[PDB]
Amino acid sequence: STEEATRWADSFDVLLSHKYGVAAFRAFLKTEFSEENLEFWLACEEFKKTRSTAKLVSKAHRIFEEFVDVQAPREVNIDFQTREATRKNLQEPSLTCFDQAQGKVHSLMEKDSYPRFLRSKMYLDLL
Ligand SMILES: [Cl-]
Repeated sequence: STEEATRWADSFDVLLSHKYGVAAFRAFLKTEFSEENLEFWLACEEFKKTRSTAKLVSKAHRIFEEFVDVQAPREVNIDFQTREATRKNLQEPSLTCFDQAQGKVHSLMEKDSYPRFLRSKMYLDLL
């Protein structure tokens, strides 16, 4: 458990592979008002498990509308070109629809929030 918390510092992707790692990071992001980045990333991970093509289409539109589109309530601050590439992808949705956008939010978290998380009292109190 102390060992596991230490493991989260191996890399951002290692943190993300642990349910308690995700929960802890989620809580931290709420304190910096950026948890939408992780919510979007996790939604994309769930999206990639979709088998049904009808569900794929409806779920792609919901995720796009929530996080990516103009006026998204949980808009992620990815670059405008990636947003428009994503909008084009959504004209014929597939399992790769969000790859570029997910990649950008992953990078934002790995480079900005994750290093800050590892210096937080929230994390350090777990040893
Ligand atoms: Cl990714």
